[PDB]
Amino acid sequence: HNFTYWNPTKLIFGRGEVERLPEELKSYGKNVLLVYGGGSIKRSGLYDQVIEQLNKAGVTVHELAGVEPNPRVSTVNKGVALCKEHHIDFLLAVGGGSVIDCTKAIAAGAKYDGDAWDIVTKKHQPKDALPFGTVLTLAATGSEMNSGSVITNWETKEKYGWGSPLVFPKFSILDPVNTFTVPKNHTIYGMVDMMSHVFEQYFHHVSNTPYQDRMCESLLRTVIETAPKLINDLENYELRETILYTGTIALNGMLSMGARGDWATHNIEHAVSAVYDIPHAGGLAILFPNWMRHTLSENPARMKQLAVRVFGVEEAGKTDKEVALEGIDKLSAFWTSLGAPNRLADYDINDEQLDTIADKAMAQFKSLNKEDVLAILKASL
Amino acid sequence: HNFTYWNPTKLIFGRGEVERLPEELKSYGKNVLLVYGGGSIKRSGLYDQVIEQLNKAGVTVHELAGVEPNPRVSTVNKGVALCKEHHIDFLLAVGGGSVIDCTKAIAAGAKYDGDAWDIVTKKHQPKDALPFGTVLTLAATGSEMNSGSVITNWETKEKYGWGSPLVFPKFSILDPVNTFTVPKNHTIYGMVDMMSHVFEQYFHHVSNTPYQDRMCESLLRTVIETAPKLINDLENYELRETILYTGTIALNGMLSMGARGDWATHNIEHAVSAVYDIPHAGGLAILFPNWMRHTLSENPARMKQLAVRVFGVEEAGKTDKEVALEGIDKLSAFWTSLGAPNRLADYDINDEQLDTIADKAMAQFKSLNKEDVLAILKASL
Ligand SMILES: NC(=O)c1ccc[n+]([C@@H]2O[C@H](COP(=O)([O-])OP(=O)(O)OC[C@H]3O[C@@H](n4cnc5c(N)ncnc54)[C@H](OP(=O)(O)O)[C@@H]3O)[C@@H](O)[C@H]2O)c1
Ligand SMILES: NC(=O)c1ccc[n+]([C@@H]2O[C@H](COP(=O)([O-])OP(=O)(O)OC[C@H]3O[C@@H](n4cnc5c(N)ncnc54)[C@H](OP(=O)(O)O)[C@@H]3O)[C@@H](O)[C@H]2O)c1
Repeated sequence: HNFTYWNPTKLIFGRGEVERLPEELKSYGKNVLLVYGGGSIKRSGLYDQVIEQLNKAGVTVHELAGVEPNPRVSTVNKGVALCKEHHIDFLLAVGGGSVIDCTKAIAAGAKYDGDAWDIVTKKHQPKDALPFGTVLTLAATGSEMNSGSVITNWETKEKYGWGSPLVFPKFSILDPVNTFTVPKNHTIYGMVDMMSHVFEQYFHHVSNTPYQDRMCESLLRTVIETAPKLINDLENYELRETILYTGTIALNGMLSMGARGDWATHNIEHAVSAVYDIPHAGGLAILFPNWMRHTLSENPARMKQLAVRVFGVEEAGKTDKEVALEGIDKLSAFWTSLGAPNRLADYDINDEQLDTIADKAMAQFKSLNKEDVLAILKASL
Repeated sequence: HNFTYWNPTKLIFGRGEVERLPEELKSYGKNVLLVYGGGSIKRSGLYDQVIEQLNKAGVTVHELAGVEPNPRVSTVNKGVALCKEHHIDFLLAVGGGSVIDCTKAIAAGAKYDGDAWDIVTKKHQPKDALPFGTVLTLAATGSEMNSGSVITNWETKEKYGWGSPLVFPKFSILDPVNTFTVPKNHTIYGMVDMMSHVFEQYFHHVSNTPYQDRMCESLLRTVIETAPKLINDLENYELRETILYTGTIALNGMLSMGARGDWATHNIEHAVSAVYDIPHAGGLAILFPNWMRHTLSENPARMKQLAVRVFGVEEAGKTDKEVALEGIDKLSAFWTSLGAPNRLADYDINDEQLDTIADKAMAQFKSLNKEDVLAILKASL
């Protein structure tokens, strides 16, 4: 997927664009399942606005409320039952990546006569899915315009990504105002996640053009410049707009399907979230820099390039490796300066379960084995 | 369409990616109409490669050869008759924007019991279309990933753009090698056209984010830096790759659907091509800068921004209007430095038919009337 660029979701970006819902729903069925999280959309007033638009569209509404961060497969199965109960034609996901990922799993589960966990574990390949669209309230995992979904089995302590072109969103409404009330920590997590997709793309071997590299470096620089201002001024339209734009539309100009499918490359983060339920991007901030150090290429050209072009590392009097490692230091220091965690200790995680986590994570050049995962976990304590 | 970002075509980018045709054709029917132009694809060897892949796909091939630059509706109607005769399931356009635009009109015409010119003139809105894909051989009109098509009626001397979401290409294969033999003049025209889509986006009112502006400015600067090198080294892979990337994938990060639909904003170029059959982007090089001068906003902030940030105009001691107009001067001077035409005289066009051309062009704030069109034409003689 590294040479494939495919983003078929219709994006509508701007203030008040929830009012485009009736037009976008016109071609779909009238029985709509509205899927959302723990209540933030009611506190912001977005819920009432969505209901108002759904009434204007003449649709019959039922709801699945309470999707959890790191969405549970029990919640997926509950949504599937609601789809059968209410003869749902179309789903509307209003929330963040957990809500959208959950809606994708419901949309596919609705066409499968079995436990939705079979889709997550790739036991059943989806052959059909209900259509759905999104109203994004957190910038920005990419789920609002990609084909992947990451679901937790809390009973077995497993968290796995799966995907299907049948669960690309039909449309996604992207309004910076709808991200105003994302609290500080999840605003940080959203930006850590955005940046991580760009790193994943950049680290591909011999599949980036030089201009694509410039696009990625500029994106990273703009997130880095904007993030400290946003975290101290969370209801600022232009700051929220910058992060929403750079985390959504802009990335269609540089991210391959492989980078948008990078939910297949974070086994360690998944295993830690599977056991302790920490936010995915909190795991990224703790673990990804130590993964970069553990796997830094013996030709550190690509990370050297990022260190110099994004993190302003002065290479005079340094080896290329010193420059590359300094870039990783500056990345982690930047995330920490926003308030991101940088040790498992920050989430009250000690070394008690590192062996079990490594086993769960293990369930080309530089690929990891169990000792690699254990070493990265220990370095992150 | 200025707040909508929608590019559903699957893009496959890189050397040799014509070999992905069988995988992509798996999902479509086996009766394929292969559509191409005047023979450049046979001289380059691409024709034989495509035939080999179609055989590998088990496809039954029929051909429509000889699509002309500024494709004629007679060619469209001929393709429609072939679709009915041979029970065509899928079309494969191998060529440039004229071939792809023609294929779109055939794909929609194949579901319409009437003259395909009714679709071009918007008398008939397509309600269905055959699916199709492309192999792009000229960088890059955007037809390979947008929903529009510009067709000439050579009998009536008319050229009109039309569009429909039903004629987005399913997939497009983008290999820089397939553009190596584009001659110098059409290499120039492709880059003039690329740049003009970016200008169209940039000129939208209050619908660009600041980061989007930076993306557009950077794209323009890179084409400007790359174009003179490419025109003197046409079979250079990295130079062809830069122009193909900036003219295709990169633009999905900054162009709204309205900018990708800017075939509705070039009435004057269309009328001149309708009468004299000149290349569309030759018309752009001659007419677009004079349209910019004729319509320069009385708040020249946006064009001043382009003048300073893209064309490096030093604003010290100058008015904002002087700077904006100098930017337009620098744009036209740049296109001319590549070899693009800058006067209607360059195509042996005098003033004899300007009134007829203005009538053909006339068939919101700053919209043009006939006197406006005549003034721009006279300024361009
Ligand atoms: N499919 C992919 O490719 C992909 C990529 C990256 C990450 N992911 C996954 O996405 C999930 C993380 O998604 P996420 O970072 O967007 O966060 P999230 O888990 O969807 O939500 C995190 C928190 O943000 C709150 N929230 C969201 N929008 C809010 C708003 N406008 N105002 C106030 N609070 C708001 C939510 O509260 P409420 O519940 O009350 O609304 C929730 O508690 C992870 O499970 C990750 O594995 C998937
Ligand atoms: N749909 C839209 O939104 C949109 C946007 C912009 C422009 N347009 C339209 O696109 C058309 C212009 O398209 P275009 O600029 O791509 O050019 P084109 O009209 O498709 O082709 C121009 C010339 O380039 C030759 N050619 C193409 N690829 C070649 C290659 N690899 N090697 C050698 N020769 C090659 C062609 O020769 P052969 O015929 O022998 O192959 C032809 O003579 C216009 O009619 C314009 O109105 C549409």
